[PDB]
Amino acid sequence: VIKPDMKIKLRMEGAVNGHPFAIEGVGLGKPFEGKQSMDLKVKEGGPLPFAYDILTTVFNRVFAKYPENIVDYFKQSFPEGYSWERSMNYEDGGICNATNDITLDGDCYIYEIRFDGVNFPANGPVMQKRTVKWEPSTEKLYVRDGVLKGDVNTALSLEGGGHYRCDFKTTYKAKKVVQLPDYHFVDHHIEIKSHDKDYSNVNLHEHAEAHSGLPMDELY
Amino acid sequence: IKPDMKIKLRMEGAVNGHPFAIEGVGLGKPFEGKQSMDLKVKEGGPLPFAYDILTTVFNRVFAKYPENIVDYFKQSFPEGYSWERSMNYEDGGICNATNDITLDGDCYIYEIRFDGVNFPANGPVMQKRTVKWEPSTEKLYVRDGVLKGDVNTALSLEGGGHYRCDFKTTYKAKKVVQLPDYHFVDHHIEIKSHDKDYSNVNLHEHAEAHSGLPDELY
Amino acid sequence: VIKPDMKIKLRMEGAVNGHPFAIEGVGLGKPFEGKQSMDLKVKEGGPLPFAYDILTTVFNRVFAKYPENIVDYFKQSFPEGYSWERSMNYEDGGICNATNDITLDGDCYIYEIRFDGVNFPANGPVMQKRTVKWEPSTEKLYVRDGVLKGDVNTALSLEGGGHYRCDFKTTYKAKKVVQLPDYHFVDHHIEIKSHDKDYSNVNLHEHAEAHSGLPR
Amino acid sequence: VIKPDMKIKLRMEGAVNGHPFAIEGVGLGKPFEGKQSMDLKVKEGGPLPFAYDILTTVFNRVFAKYPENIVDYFKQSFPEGYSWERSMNYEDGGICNATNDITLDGDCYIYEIRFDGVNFPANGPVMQKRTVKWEPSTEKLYVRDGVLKGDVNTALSLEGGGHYRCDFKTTYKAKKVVQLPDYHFVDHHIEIKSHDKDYSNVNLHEHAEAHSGLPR
Repeated sequence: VIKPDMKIKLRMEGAVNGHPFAIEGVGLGKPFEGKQSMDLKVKEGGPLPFAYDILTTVFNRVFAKYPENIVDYFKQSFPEGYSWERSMNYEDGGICNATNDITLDGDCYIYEIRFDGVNFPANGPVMQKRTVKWEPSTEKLYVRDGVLKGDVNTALSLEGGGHYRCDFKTTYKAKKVVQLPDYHFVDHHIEIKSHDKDYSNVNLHEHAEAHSGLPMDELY
Repeated sequence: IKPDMKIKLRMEGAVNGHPFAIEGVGLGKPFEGKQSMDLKVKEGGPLPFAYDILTTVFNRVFAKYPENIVDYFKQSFPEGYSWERSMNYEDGGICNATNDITLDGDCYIYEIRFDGVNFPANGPVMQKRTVKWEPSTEKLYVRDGVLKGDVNTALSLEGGGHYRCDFKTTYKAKKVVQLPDYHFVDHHIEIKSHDKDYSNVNLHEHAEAHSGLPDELY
Repeated sequence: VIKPDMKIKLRMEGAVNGHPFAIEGVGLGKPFEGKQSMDLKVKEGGPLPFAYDILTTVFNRVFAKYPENIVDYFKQSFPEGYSWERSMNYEDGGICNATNDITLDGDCYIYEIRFDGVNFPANGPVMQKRTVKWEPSTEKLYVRDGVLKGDVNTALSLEGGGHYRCDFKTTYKAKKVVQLPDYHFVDHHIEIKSHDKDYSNVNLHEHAEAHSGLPR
Repeated sequence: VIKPDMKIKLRMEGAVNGHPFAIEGVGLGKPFEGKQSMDLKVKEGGPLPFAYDILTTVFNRVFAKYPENIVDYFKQSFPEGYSWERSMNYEDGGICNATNDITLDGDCYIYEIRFDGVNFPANGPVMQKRTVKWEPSTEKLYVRDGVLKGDVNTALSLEGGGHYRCDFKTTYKAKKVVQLPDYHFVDHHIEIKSHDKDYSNVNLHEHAEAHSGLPR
């Protein structure tokens, strides 16, 4: 069901502060190494008047390196796939709601994404594009009511030095009955590796690895 | 804007990733702060979530403002205004909504988007255990050249008790209008009739602005 | 059990950002009018290095004018009295936890108050003492699990124009079994009407009236 | 200034839902290994009517294994020491505010701790004592306005299976000017390894290591 090399195709439709936009992307990754890359192009609503960073973690936890001792909720869910919903609550009150319906077509994952952010102040780092990148993160994942949740408090680094904080709450919903994991973590590091001046073209990379917290490197 | 105004709207949105669409027509008295409308589900019916989460998204021009409080909303017309809102429920369900309000003759026209996520399957929204919104008192204050609206309100539940929700609204006039001081708007929104699956809903709202704790028999 | 004219007596012990202080107060009020006033004196930790405004709503909903049609949880609770707990979550991350144990001795209410605030940033309006007053407010009150709850997002007005937000969460607990009210509101207006330069002496007033919202 | 083997002595005074208590502890740890253990004794307010787990994070980031490439804010701050403030916001509205004034006397760290929790519902896992342990955690540390912050969203596992989440906001403040670190992480694992029936006596352990997350 999951090959060492998989493809990605996606379409996001959404709006920020009431202004609509759409983005499509194609990409590739290796689910068992927890790495992926994709090229994104803005199809509608460009040039985007907000920080592109708010979108990137919406652009698939199957792309995470899961060790044998931790149950893989995401790799189990295919070929049927899974969906997820998320609220991203920034410290100045800007809040983004996002959904992704992930299906599988051959060796290609297909994402149907919706993205809606509101209440970003005009003078804030998002509407003024003062973000540099997301810091690496450690998400915490746990079962509630038969599905998997993901909470993480992370931050964006800012232009003039400093960090802009954001609280993530994600619900992951397998479409099939799968085995549920215990409490565990996923480290992330997402990076924009190239882009043009107004971000109509973006090359996006992510590396993610699951673990169980403070413990195996016993020199043997 | 006349004593009798019309309302015409369309909402497109999704809840927990499930899309839907609703259209509505209505009428109101902006200076008396009263309005009513008939709503029809066009797509995604029957809705699998509590209809109440939508009602406060379905126009502060319909609020009775005393002369001593600057009316941000009536000033903004004929150009109109837009607003954005997050509604944060106490079990983590969160709904984001926007409304672009324009004016065509005597009819206000709304373009509405609504997106809710993370409503638990066993919660009062997905199980349709809400009864109504309680009356509320919103607080409005200027920030960064625009008007904000905060209110922590609640829905009454079927088996008793209340389900909380924190509202954060930003109101944005499309033209330069005069800015009010800190003030309040009392609300009471009510569904007065509906059919079995809420495909048809008659919705009413009464709203009055005031200045908090200050009729002296004269 | 509650007279038209009652007195107030209190002591607050607490800390803000780890710096301790203590304040005592004496006052008077009219419970059926929803009005009260008191004189507060800093006994320890002066001169206070934080905005005095963060303390004032901590300095008794018995001082609220309740109409006949709304159940009065607080006047019912006496002579045994009641207690309350509260979290005050300001929009920049400063957070104050407070409790009040209210008893009655003759015609005087006695408050035992604890107050603890943390994470107020050095450059914020509280530590820089740039607050003017609390705005008038409308608290929302509702029953949850047999006790009375009070929620309200209110604000402090700032010196150069502007407002500093705060989300209140209060739990009211009668010491005896009393009758529970329906969902209702309490309008507030608290004001510092006089103070000395470093707020070691403060005259504080409050006016409060309960109601049920629109239509009335 | 900082040896491989250090001792701990502390006193916590506090209250939860208005009911006060006091606890003293003595312990030892290895700052460069990020490990510590201590014995805690309830002196006042026992038997504690709330889940002991809510207090364990409050019972010193100097006990964290820092790699050379990450600036160590806490080991730098001594012998003068540092203080911290923290808000712990539980998902059912219970909120605990805590402070620690950490000083050093010879080879012993001395803590002066205050702890105040409010709004824990009567039927919740804290008041009903249905907590098992804190899960392992990863704290995020970053500078803001010249001091060090620590944010982390963790959880307590519950008796019958499940988790009760909590939002952790800490400010770390050195008593002297020390050098500021970049954005980094601290992995934790705190565990109660033994206790008597009503937690009058508690043996508490913590293991902590700093790191920089997944690389670029």
